[PDB]
Amino acid sequence: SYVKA
Repeated sequence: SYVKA
């Protein structure tokens, strides 16, 4: 869901 990169 979140763009953790």
